[PDB]
Amino acid sequence: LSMADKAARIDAICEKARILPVITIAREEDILPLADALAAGGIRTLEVTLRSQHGLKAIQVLREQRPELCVGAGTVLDRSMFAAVEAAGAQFVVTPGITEDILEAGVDSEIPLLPGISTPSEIMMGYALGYRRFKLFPAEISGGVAAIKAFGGPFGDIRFCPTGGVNPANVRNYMALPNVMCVGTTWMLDSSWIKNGDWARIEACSAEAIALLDAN
Amino acid sequence: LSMADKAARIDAICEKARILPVITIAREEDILPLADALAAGGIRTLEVTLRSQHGLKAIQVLREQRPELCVGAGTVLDRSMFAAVEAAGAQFVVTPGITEDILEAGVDSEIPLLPGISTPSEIMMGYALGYRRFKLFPAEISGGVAAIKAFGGPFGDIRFCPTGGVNPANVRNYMALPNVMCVGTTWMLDSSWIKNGDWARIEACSAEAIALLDAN
Amino acid sequence: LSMADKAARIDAICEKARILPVITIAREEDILPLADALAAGGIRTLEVTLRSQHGLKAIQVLREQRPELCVGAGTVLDRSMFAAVEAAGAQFVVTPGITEDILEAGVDSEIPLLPGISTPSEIMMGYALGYRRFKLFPAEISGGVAAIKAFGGPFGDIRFCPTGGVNPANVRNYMALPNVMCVGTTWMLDSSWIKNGDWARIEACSAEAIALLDAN
Repeated sequence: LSMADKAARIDAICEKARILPVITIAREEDILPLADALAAGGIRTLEVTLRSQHGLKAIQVLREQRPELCVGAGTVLDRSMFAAVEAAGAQFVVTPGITEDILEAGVDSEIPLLPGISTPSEIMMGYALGYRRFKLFPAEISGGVAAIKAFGGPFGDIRFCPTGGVNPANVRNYMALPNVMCVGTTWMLDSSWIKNGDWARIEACSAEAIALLDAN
Repeated sequence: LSMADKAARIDAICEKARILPVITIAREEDILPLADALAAGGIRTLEVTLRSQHGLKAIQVLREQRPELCVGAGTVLDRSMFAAVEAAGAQFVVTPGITEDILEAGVDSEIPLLPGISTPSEIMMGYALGYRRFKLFPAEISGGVAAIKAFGGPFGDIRFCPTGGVNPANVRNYMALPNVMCVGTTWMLDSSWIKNGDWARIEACSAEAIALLDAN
Repeated sequence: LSMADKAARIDAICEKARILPVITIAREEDILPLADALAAGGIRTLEVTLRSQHGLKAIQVLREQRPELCVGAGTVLDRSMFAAVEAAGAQFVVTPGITEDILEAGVDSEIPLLPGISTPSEIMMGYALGYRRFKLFPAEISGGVAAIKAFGGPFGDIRFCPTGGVNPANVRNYMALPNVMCVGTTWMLDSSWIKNGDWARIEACSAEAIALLDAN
């Protein structure tokens, strides 16, 4: 309900997740198997994007049949879509960027919103409305680790979730920063793997991603 | 008249153009000769910037004497300038970036507007008002080809026109992407060439730019 | 009072400064000694950030005891903070990014504001309200020298103050550009130096920074 509460809630969700998979469901029959593969590998928090028609149905199925998993919605481009996912049962909302509307929509919503930003001005726009937890997108192109450090100076009280360009080669560098909650990506969700139903490959890849984070 | 119509119109203009030259007229007597040089080289769509006083006069002269060429205006920084170029006869408008005003100005205008963006948040700001065709500026600094690909994920239904840093060495890489309508630049409009009236050099350079695009 | 006046005033302040040190006071007893060290090295214009509690007190002490120095405030994230620093005695205000509020706050304020921007859209947002002097942040990540040159094309009548990534290795490259007023940084304000009170090291470093700018 309170802005400071959503900041804490979204913070709890991201720390327990560690790695936020950006899922795009192309086929209905892929919801559960995909979800079980990730879950077995240690990834219990999912981000289902509205990048496909099956977006909403997926959130619903997962919220009724896999209640143990924490499922959020992504690629919400307007207040209309924001309202939809909220009814579908999403536990949190994620966006690629911000607008005045969306930011106010997250202030009135019951579930927390992790807005996506790229620049200091965009951070301030959400800072003013009480946002303290942001998603950096695209991570690499925006300046990656160097950017996160730069923003830490003027905005020392905000945490980030870099997404876009994050992979096994740079995943620890990001997680090393004290102001990074978790990272997001799709490197364990290879397209070919999903089609051919190679769920053992996905399960193995998720396990590797989680095992990669354990030291600093 | 309709937003979806302008999206299509601006899309038609950019596909037939392939290469959008960003022109800045420093001398009146350069309008036609410059225009004929480009036109002979295969470049029939021009973007006259308001970066100089001769901006408006150029659009007018070209619209009355070279009706066969498709001429648009660029570097429109406010609703006032937007209104001016529209009266001057510009067939479309281009901007380096976006503001709330400008975006609404393009919704009320009769001629289509290709707004310039750099980040996902900026894309969304125009997406909300019905824009589906954007100009990436500055292309190279914003992430070039990698950026275009990144934006394709969340915004898979929008096309781009990269400008800034585009040259013969990277022009095909951009044109290879399915979500790139055309590219813009000034590499065939060398300053020295214009002054000394070396129109043969410009004509040859335009021909080379068009010939460079033919395979993928 | 007039927008065009603040543009000139802020321009005067930045040219006489050459190098704008971004200060963060961690201890009260560091105000004067730090200020005298910089001043002796040739740096008479300071930017005290509100990144710490001692921000406001510092501006006050410096405005009453070191009236010969030109002191401004930084890291002003809202209209509330903007009003505070103005009462504290700041001679100018600086921000890491922009918002609609802040930009209007600088239009009503008596002291000039140097807003921080990263992209063309952000520049336009402030351009519309009459701003012609901007701070590029983060300089390096935003495109550094190449970015400054790119923005010079469409916005040929604005000057910049790059901050973030500026150091002895690239400081002259920036100062060479005709549309750069000055640069900002913290490379002469090493943390360890401040704690251990190594003011001779700071004084020597400031002198070196000023001596580095003399040729182009």
